[PDB]
Amino acid sequence: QISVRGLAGVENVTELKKNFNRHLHFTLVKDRNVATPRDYYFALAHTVRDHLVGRWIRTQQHYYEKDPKRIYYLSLEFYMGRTLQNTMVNLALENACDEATYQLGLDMEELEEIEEDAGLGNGGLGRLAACFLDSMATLGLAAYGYGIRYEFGIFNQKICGGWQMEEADDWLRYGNPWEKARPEFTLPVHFYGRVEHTSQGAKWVDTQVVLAMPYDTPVPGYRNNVVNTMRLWSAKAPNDFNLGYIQAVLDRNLAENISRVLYPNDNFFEGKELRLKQEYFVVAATLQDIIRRFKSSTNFDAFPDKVAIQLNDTHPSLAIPELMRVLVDLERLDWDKAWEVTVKTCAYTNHTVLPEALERWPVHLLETLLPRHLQIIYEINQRFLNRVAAAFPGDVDRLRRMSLVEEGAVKRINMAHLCIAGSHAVNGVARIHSEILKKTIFKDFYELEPHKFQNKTNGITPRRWLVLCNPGLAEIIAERIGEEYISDLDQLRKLLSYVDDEAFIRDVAKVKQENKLKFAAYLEREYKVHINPNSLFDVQVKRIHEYKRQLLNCLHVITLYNRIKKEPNKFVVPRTVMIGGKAAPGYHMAKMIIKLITAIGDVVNHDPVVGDRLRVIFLENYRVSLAEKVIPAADLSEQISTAGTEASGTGNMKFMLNGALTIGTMDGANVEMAEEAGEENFFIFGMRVEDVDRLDQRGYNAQEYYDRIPELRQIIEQLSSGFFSPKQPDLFKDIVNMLMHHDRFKVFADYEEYVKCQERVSALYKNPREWTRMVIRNIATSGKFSSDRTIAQYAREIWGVEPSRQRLPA
Ligand SMILES: OC[C@H]1O[C@@H](n2cc(-c3cccc4ccccc34)nn2)[C@H](O)[C@@H](O)[C@@H]1O
Repeated sequence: QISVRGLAGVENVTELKKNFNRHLHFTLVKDRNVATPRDYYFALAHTVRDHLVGRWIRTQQHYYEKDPKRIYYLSLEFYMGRTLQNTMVNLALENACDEATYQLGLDMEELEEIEEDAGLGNGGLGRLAACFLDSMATLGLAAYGYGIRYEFGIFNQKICGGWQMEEADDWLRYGNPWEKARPEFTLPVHFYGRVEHTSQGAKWVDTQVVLAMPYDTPVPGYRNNVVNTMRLWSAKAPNDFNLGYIQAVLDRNLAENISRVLYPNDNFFEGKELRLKQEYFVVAATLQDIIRRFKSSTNFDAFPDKVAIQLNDTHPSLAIPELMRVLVDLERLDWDKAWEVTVKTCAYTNHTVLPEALERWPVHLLETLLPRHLQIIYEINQRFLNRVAAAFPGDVDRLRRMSLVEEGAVKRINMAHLCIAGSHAVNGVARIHSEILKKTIFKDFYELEPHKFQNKTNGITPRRWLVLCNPGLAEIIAERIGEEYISDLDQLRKLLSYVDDEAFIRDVAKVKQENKLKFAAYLEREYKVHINPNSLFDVQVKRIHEYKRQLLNCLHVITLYNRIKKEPNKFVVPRTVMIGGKAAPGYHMAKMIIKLITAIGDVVNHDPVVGDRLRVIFLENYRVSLAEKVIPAADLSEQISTAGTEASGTGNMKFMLNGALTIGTMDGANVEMAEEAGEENFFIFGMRVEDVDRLDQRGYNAQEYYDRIPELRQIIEQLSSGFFSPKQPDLFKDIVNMLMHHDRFKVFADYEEYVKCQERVSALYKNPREWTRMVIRNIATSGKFSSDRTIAQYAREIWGVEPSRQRLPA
């Protein structure tokens, strides 16, 4: 049908049709008479999967023969979403499979909707890992994703009476056709025990053993025949575990609970023992596998020349003392050589400056669970503080600030300090975030070792985030500039010469309208809610957190409603305001914000005076596959975090690529986005980081804003008096109290500029042609934000490897 989706050749369609019928019969044990739509999806999944295997076997064979430097991306989260359409896209099978299934009398899009998201992540940090795997394969790097195969991913979010309810995400219920179990690579992981000192070094004895069984998922590059591996560990009890008899067998679940469920915290460091076990489990199993593969290529001097380990936050930070443990205790290298290998192998990426997010493990926990690693950490710290003392003589406070061991009520290990000390490179995820790291939380470390500190601005994959989710836009772009931009997103600059092109202007606008119509229908068909597709689609989608200021959005929405009620017969640009995201189950305020949003909607959506001029919708169960639907449909992207709090953002980049304009603060990657597009083409408002600092020194007094802004006072009075909760007048007392007395993120301080800037958005929207030309200027300058660029920078400046766009033989 459309060009970017590949050729539908006669030979291919015939072959796909027959393999589909073979799988339906032989693999699913069905015929067309009793086959469910789920069987049809599975037959298609198996057909497409067959096209991966040849390439997967010869990519891994290629890496054995060539022996390149291997990249190991260690993460507790891989937010993958669905695999079927992405596989077709990267293999150029999409039109062919579409045609083949059409001829079989099936609708492929309906079949695609049956696949469960692999929801093995919470939000931005997990999705980054997934975009990274895609870019690494596309750039022909010998890269492996390593994580945990959770039985249950992020919870499915249900909204009942306006409240979030969580339910278990049983994503493996019907089976996962994309994974291949590799039980021949099952590995032992040790916990507890104690340390014995012999004549010949320390020994870790009396341990409990949990087995780690790997499951391999293919990661196909874009049209280059490269298929890399994401290896995920599953916990298994050994067969003599606890071995009355029945209880012993039932108790096996204690060991296997390690890989049962993803921790759903996007907010507040929870020092739970099960989480620590998860962190060590993935680290211990991965390092054994890395070393095994290294040996199967004695000499550990060359180890860093053949191995790079990237740590996705501090979650796999135990890789540092674990590598030391293996090298010193098992391989009998001396400390200094082992440490040199470790530093040169490891690199650390930070994703937040919020103090409550930092991992600070109680010493008594590491004492019990990992006695040897605690000893190694103490030795690391001692030798590190000796270096600090020699560089800054007499600076006793610097020593205690930089210590990996924090003294207090309970002694803690600071895992971020561990990571910096044990890594040859430390990076932030956007230029401003990376500067904030050097100036504030890691200032002392930067002064000691300035060369370790880097920036690597985040990116998103244009395969999933344009071609897959927005074929219409990819096609009109391809019509003018060809197809090469899909793996070379900088080529989108060539679209700047079409900004005054009347045909292109009309096409860009047409595609958006089609996307909005399709999404407006999806809402009714799946959720029975009626929206006006001619309104401006104002969308804020991301995890619910106070720093992200969904509450500032709420205040604007209430302002618009009150202004309508004040002057009913005045014209206003119609808006559909969509807010979506999950709240961490124990985050009370985040759960209150969800309830506020639905409560606002209850009032706004049923006011006869309002009509269809304003709608407030809460997007339930936001996740990767819903993002693929709503993002192409958006006109306005809300990126309104308090300056200095959003490390980068990646949702922002998705919206920019898909033809939405951005309203945002100068925070994270918004700064670089505005810089690329030009500030005239961006809706910037609010305090800069400097302004936040000034307010903090003086003291933030919310009351001042309440007293001086009559429209704000009215909103707070409506919330307090029970205007949005008639049966429970004091329901939102917590929200008001927080806003008035302990708002860390200064919601009121940005309110005036925000509302004013929102008016400028509505003004532009009244002029479709000038709205669309500004959109073109955004899409055209979005090229920097491809994770292909990000990964090439990691590759060259951290890992020491050269990317390749060359095909492997088919
Ligand atoms: O680098 C990729 C993205 O990572 C995001 N992120 C941060 C976190 C995160 C994990 C664990 C605890 C956290 C606590 C507070 C804020 C974020 C947390 N999860 N995702 C960052 O919040 C976002 O700015 C960035 O674009």
